Amino acid sequence: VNSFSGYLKLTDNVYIKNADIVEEAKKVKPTVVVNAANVYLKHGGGVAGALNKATNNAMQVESDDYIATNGPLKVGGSCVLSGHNLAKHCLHVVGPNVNKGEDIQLLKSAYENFNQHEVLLAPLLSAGIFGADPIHSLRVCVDTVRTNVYLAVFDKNLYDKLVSSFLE
Ligand SMILES: Cc1ccc2[nH]c(C(=O)O)cc2c1
Repeated sequence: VNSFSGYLKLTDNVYIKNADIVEEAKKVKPTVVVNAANVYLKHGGGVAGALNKATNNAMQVESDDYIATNGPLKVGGSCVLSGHNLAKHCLHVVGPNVNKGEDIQLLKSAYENFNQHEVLLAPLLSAGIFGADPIHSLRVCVDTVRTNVYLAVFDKNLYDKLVSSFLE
């Protein structure tokens, strides 16, 4: 149904809301939720752990089956697997983990995976355990994504800093 409500429109195609991505998925019933994935689709932490828990581990079981046959993703890459109870599809997208020395330049490749989907519910890529500057990630999102992206930021203080930064 893609019933996004209460978003702030930043650009013609980028929207943001102070919200929990799991509660947004349940409310909105998106066609596609983006996972903040790692290359082995091991969803023990970060947004990936929250999504997986909300699928009662179905996302991890599917991901383990996928990886054993298909091999890992690349940093900046993606795959499309089931959205389970959260969405029709899950676009697993690997942003660079700058806490572990990966190239922040790959955040552009990471966001280019969104352009194959008309509308997405998504987290800010490379935030949290991936260690990237969120203000930078929002800029790369706005510069790179052409399709409609609805970003969910749960931390209110970070949300407020992102909106204040974007309106400068
Ligand atoms: C949760 C869920 C499941 C199946 C779904 N299909 C669609 C669609 O856009 O056709 C959205 C959606 C959301």
